[PDB]
Amino acid sequence: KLRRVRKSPPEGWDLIEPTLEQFEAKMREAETEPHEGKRKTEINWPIFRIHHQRSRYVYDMYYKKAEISRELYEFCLTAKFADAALIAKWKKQGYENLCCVKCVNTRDSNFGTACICRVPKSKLDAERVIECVHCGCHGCSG
RNA sequence: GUUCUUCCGAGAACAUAUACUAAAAUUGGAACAAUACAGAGAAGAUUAGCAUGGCCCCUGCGCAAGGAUGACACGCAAAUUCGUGAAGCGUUCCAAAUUUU
Ligand SMILES: [Mg+2]
Ligand SMILES: [Mg+2]
Ligand SMILES: [Zn+2]
Ligand SMILES: [Zn+2]
Ligand SMILES: [Zn+2]
Repeated sequence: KLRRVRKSPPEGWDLIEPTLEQFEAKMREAETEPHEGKRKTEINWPIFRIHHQRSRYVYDMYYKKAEISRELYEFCLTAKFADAALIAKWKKQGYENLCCVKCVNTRDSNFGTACICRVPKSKLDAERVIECVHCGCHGCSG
C-alpha cells in the first residue's frame, strides 16, 4: 500500500505503523479462513469488521487523540489505510458509531430503507436481538 | 449510544425497520453403459434429394444449414340412403305282376 503513494510516510508514522501492520495481519487471515461452518453471510462479516476498526483507529488517533497531525492523517486516507468515505459519516451528527457504508445506503434495500441496525436500537423493540445481514452489526445508533 | 443542558438526575437534538430471512432438514427431474439380438423413405433391385402435417425433439447466432430426406404418416382406407321380381311357405305326400291246389 505504500508503493501506491510514492511519497514516504510523514513524521508520525512510527506511532501508527505497529498497529496498522496488525490490522493487515488480521485482514489476511479473514480473507483466507475457511468458508465452512459459517453462514453464507457470516463469512463476509470479518472483512467489514476489520475495515471498520482500521478506519476507526486512524480516525480516533487524529480526531479524539490528536496523536497524528493532519499530514499523516491525510496520508493514511490516500494510502487507503482508512475508509475515508466511511469516516465522512462518523463526522456526521447521528452517524458517529456507524458500522459499514452498505447499511446506510437505502437504495440497495427492497423497500428503500436504511438497514435495521440503524433503527435507534433502543427504540426498536423491548427484547429483539439483531444481526443485520450486511455486516452482523447489532445496532449502531444506541 | 454520542454531543449539549443544568439543579442534578433527569431533559433536548441527531439517528428510524436489513434478509428467497439457513451453518440446514426434507422431496423430485433429466442423461449414462450395454449384455444377445435384427434391420433404417420411394409400386423388382441399388439409391441423391426438396417438400407436406404438429400436444415430438436435438446441433446451430439463425428467417442459413444439419440430425435416416431427424423421427412419425403407411388401411377395418366404410360418411348424410335404397329399389327390384321369382320361390318356400300359413303344414303337408308316397299304393296290387301272374296264378295253382
Ligand atoms: Mg426403393
Ligand atoms: Mg440426412
Ligand atoms: Zn450497523
Ligand atoms: Zn453495516
Ligand atoms: Zn446493518
